[PDB]
Amino acid sequence: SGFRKMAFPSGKVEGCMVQVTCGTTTLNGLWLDDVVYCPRHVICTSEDMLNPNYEDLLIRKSNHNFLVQAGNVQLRVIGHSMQNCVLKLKVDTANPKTPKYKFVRIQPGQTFSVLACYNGSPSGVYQCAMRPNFTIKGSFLNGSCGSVGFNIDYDCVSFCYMHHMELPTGVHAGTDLEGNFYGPFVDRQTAQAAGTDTTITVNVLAWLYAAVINGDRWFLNRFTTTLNDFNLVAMKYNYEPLTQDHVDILGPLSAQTGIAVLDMCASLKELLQNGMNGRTILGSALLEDEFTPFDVVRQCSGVTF
Amino acid sequence: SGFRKMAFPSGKVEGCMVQVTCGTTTLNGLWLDDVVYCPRHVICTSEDMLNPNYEDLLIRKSNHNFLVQAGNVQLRVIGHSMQNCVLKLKVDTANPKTPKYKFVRIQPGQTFSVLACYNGSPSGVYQCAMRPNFTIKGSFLNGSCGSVGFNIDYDCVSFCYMHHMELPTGVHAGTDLEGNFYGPFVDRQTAQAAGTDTTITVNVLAWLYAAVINGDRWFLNRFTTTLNDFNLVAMKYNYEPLTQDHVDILGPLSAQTGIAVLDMCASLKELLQNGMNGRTILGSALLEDEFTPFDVVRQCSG
Ligand SMILES: O=C(Nc1cncc2ccccc12)[C@]1(O)CCOc2ccc(Cl)cc21
Ligand SMILES: O=C(Nc1cncc2ccccc12)[C@]1(O)CCOc2ccc(Cl)cc21
Repeated sequence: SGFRKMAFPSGKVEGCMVQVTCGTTTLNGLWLDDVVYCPRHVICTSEDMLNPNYEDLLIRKSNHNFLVQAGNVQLRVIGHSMQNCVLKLKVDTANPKTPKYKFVRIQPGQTFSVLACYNGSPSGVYQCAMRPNFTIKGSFLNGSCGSVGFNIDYDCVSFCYMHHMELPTGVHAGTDLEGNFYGPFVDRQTAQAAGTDTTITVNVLAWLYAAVINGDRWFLNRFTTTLNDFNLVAMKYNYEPLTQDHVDILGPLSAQTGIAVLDMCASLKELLQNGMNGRTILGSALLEDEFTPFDVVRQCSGVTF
Repeated sequence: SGFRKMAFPSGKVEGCMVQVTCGTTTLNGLWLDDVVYCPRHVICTSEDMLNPNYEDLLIRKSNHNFLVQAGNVQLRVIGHSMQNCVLKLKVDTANPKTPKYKFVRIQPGQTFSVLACYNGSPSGVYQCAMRPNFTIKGSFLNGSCGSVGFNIDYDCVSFCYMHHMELPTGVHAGTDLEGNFYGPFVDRQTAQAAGTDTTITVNVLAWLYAAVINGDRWFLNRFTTTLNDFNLVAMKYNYEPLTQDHVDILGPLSAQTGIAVLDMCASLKELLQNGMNGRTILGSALLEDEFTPFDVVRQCSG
């Protein structure tokens, strides 16, 4: 029993964290094979960050300008190239701790674990969701840039995020491991604002199934709804529309608990229109949306890595 | 900015997780140097359930009865001994991934990361607090026994918990790494009940300081209180009494935010009286008590 926000074991990723220094800027890099990946803004000064020409800045850099440190060993940079907003530093040594990995771009609503680092040293691991507005509600201080988001599939690390910046509202923006930002963000010191956030509906439903699996049933009701009627109500409360794909992925939980997806949707509909009435679900007074249907199955069935 | 429930990176602990099998029971062990630590209840059969005599059961076991598996390598048990509720299996190989470590017994309110394992394989990492009633509100299925709780301050792993059992209410009980249980619990299937849980008051205050550091100030008020008046109100909401030690540990946060401890205590009294009025503090509609004063400083200041 029990339900917790659970991150993937971070060991396979800790073996890849290195420190990258360029001039006065120090941030984190991901050392996979003979390449170190890090945000390209490591090459920026104060004037540069305001209106940067990264192609122009990188062309002026030499390999000896980048100081890469893996533990207490300096790695020698033998090449540099840029792929979108990520800088790729070719090193002479292949990381012997390189796990089986893949670079994956995730969709909003999907979850992943974040290994927060400072000076190439991992300090914390937390689980979070890629918000529908493409920000992550992370916990990052200055120096955390280059920290990565990942999932583990069997024994394969799927790298899906690299931290680049903090928006004025305290939320965070970053890119996939190919340098493409999630969201309408740019890596420059400029007025940027995250769009209005919405609730990840399929995740709330998955978390309601986790509550039923844990014996919390007070919110269940006799009612069912149509997917269209549910979406009309949910959109009114800033909830993401639920697609047929979401109903399908919720199938195993629906079969395990004996509560159809549209039956759980009628409970969610009532929870939205009437509130929780001083009651809690899994010790929470708010509907949780950072557990996907796969996360709930993985936790309530004990899948190991 | 931002505030999250954050676990320590689990890598240093993953390299120590092994699978221990005795008869039909399979659980997890912690392989440090040439010793594998695991709950002693791995030696229990269906008859040694309510009233097992572990000294008697262990004496009947031979080294070849314990099957230790580290990945796809069977480790050879060359000795066995019991220290309280933990079994120590001496193996013929020192774990090369053994980190710098220490065994630490924690107090209620202390937080730690849990590496939940099944069959010696880590499946997730989450963050816990030792509840004032000595249970932990974990997430564990059958087979999770032997999973460990830890803190990583600097290069050193402080092992503070080993999972042994699930109480009838879904909460969990375990021991430190010397086999001493936290709480009035025994490793028997006899009727056991956790005492009524209470909120870790010093941790809520630490979390309110984290919210102020993150710009959430709506709950602040012009009031201060005496420590005694605050404790009288808090106790009515099943909150732990706040001691002078707790006021002292909250000193740095009080200095950083400019809000005295007793001033924040008055804000906490008001929150207990009114509720949140549809507002959240750090994205939460309930007062969070699983962040210690030390966690808040580490996460907010660095
Ligand atoms: O956001 C940044 N860094 C941080 C990233 N995460 C969390 C933080 C928390 C506290 C301070 C800084 C943080 C910047 O390096 C600072 C200046 O503005 C930009 C603008 C664009 C870019 Cl791509 C980076 C940065
Ligand atoms: O609680 C146990 N195991 C579990 C431990 N964690 C989580 C679980 C979840 C679902 C079922 C079982 C769980 C026992 O091994 C069996 C039951 O009685 C006792 C009694 C005493 C002891 Cl020291 C262990 C156990």
